[PDB]
Amino acid sequence: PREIITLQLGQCGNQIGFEFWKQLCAEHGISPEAITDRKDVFFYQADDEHYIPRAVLLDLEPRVIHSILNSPYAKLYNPENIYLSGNNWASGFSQGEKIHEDIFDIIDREADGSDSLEGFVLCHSIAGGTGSGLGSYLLERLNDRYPKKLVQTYSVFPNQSDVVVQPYNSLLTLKRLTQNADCLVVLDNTALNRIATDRLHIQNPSFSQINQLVSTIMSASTTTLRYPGYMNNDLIGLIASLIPTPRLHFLMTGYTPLTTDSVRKTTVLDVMRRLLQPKNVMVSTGTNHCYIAILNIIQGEVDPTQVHKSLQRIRERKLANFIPWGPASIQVALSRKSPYRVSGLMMANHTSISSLFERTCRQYDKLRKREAFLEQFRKEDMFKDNFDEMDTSREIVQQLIDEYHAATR
Ligand SMILES: Nc1nc2c(ncn2[C@@H]2O[C@H](COP(=O)(O)OP(=O)(O)OP(=O)(O)O)[C@@H](O)[C@H]2O)c(=O)[nH]1
Ligand SMILES: [Mg+2]
Repeated sequence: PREIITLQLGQCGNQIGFEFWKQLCAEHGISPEAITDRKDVFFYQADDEHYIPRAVLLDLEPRVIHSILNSPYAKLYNPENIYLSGNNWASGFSQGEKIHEDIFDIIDREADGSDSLEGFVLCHSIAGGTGSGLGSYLLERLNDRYPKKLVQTYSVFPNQSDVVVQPYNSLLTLKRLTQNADCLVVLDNTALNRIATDRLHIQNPSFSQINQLVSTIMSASTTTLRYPGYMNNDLIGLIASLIPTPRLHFLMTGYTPLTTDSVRKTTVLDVMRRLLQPKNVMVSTGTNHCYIAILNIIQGEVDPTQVHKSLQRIRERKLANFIPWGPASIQVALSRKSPYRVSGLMMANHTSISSLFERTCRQYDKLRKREAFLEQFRKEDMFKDNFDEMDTSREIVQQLIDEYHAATR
């Protein structure tokens, strides 16, 4: 009975968000407006026996939000939750301070509506301006206006440019994602593509097509909260299981049934089996590294006897290389689906996730060791360098994540 409020920022933020609410709606049998599962967690009971999502659509430009509003779901969202006011993280981190008040009026209100709020989900992108700039700002404010309230995020990492400063905004955000966020579901645009392109066969994969994937995961990873059971009914119940120590709290995901249309047999076996095949992992990396915990959420019929049998085959084929300094264990979670074949979702805190952070700095340093485009960011309270404060921090994240693969740990 724990509520979750969702903050959607920037195009990226608000587009994976649109899809997100399109997906959950389908499941809970809600129409683009209104109507045993737990809807409360993500929805609110309208003053007309109808439904509306606990979502805050924030953007610094009208284009994207009006597409949603001039769409089939315009009637779903809570009108007073839609806010509209730069390209730079500085410009984004900026206006937030400017829009602060106007924003929390919507944030604190939904914050009231909830009786037992757990925390916040922030959909957004790391590159870009608003998502990172405004988003980093919120992540700092949220960490004060609500100190106990947990914070998770679905952060979209850029593909592999055409922004020029992605490596800037990105570092400046990864910081606020390291210390001002409890859980960090990492969505790698590169990885999303490969799939869309490969395991789907689309030469020029669009964002709609790409976001269709993200919705699936954004959707699956929250099934145990919406079709609740005895164990795993708190968001903190999931994250806790995936985060032994702080900082190290960046996860990577993956889904099994991705294509086709018949097979001879598809059991939970080849479902857990594939979730470890990196080809299905939505992140890009390039011995040593190992998982720090693994979760698998299977939907539909399963009979927990078969599951023990699947783990064993893994233990002997050594398919999963876990940490050396502790209990190598993967958690399964047999969740339901909505009343409308198997299906599996993996969420892991794996070491090589440091790879993306590394891939970002090298780009940063390079662009930094030339004082590149520093003219636009230094255009508002960047009369020195918070930049350095961030790099160092991010380096810490790469330091512990690697140090995490050492038996010493
Ligand atoms: N998966 C996914 N990635 C996206 C989507 N839209 C943008 N991105 C990525 O996210 C970044 C773009 O953020 P937008 O550019 O979407 O948002 P911020 O709002 O950029 O920009 P400004 O408001 O102009 O400051 C780039 O790294 C894009 O590759 C989307 O719908 N889905
Ligand atoms: Mg934008």
